[PDB]
Amino acid sequence: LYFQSMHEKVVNIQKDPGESLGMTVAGGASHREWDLPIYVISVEPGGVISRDGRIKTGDILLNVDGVELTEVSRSEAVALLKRTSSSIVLKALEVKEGSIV
Amino acid sequence: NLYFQSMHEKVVNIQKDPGESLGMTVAGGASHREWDLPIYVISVEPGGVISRDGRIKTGDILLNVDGVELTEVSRSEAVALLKRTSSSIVLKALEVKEGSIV
Ligand code: NA
Repeated sequence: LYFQSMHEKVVNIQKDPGESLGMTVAGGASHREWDLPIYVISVEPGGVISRDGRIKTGDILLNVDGVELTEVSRSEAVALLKRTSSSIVLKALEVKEGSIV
Repeated sequence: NLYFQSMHEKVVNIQKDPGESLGMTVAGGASHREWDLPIYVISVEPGGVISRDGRIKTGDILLNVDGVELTEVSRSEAVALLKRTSSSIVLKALEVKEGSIV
């Protein structure tokens, strides 16, 4: 039996403008062999993302402020995440379960 | 000021008992909307084969098992390759070493 469970979240975060999100992201479509997701690879303890609690290391970022991240470059995705703003809407994916091997 | 990232491949030859599992859990190998999730390591069982070996980590994307490129086979075939009864398994994985802080 193959199990897998997905939870796609809409995460509304209010912050100070010029406050960073406090997470580290990697992935995207920059390289020849891959169109990878944008992964959250670290979260800074006590930062915006950390205090919010909904997005954690291992989650995938799907959409930032209405823009689906498949439609823009990794550079542009980072640009969207870095936009000066006091609120940001992120859609993220949390994957659970899997096949034990 | 810099928003650099880096990812690196690694080849891991593991010797094990034919009766023992790898001691990890894999997910992905399926699409979500317009996203194709690669097969990756979602969990590692403390003290199992993969844990004791120490080279493959949670989050590693699995590229190739025993010569078979996983993008070229079904998800279930990927899982079957990993579960093969054998005393040695060769894995090629892709690890994100560095990302962009936002
Ligand atoms: Na690409």
